[PDB]
Amino acid sequence: KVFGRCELAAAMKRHGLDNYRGYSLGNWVCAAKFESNFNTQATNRNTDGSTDYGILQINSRWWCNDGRTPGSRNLCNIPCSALLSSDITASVNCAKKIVSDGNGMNAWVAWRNRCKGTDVQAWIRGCRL
Repeated sequence: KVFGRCELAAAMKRHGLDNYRGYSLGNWVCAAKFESNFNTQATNRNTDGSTDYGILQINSRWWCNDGRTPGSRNLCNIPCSALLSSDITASVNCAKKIVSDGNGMNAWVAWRNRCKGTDVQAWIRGCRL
């Protein structure tokens, strides 16, 4: 499913992401925009053989099991395919563990390079939250 900007903002808010670990809602919407262009079905293969999955492009080397990333940990305890669902619950629950890991949202390259330090509030402007 390809989410609308405000539609995703509302879903993320409902799942407890607004201000989780100190990151305002605008940060999560910005990260999703640049990681997957709001598409739950996005996948991207990395040079190391791992693959990024879903709305928040969660990596198979540490977070989920895709059966083809040799020697990977499955820290969120879920198959990577679960992250491509139209229901963002699994992606949200796993993202919460990722962001608590120590590097915060810097774990997401697109957030660090395109969202960090920008006016993230613009991503939720106009939405009925």
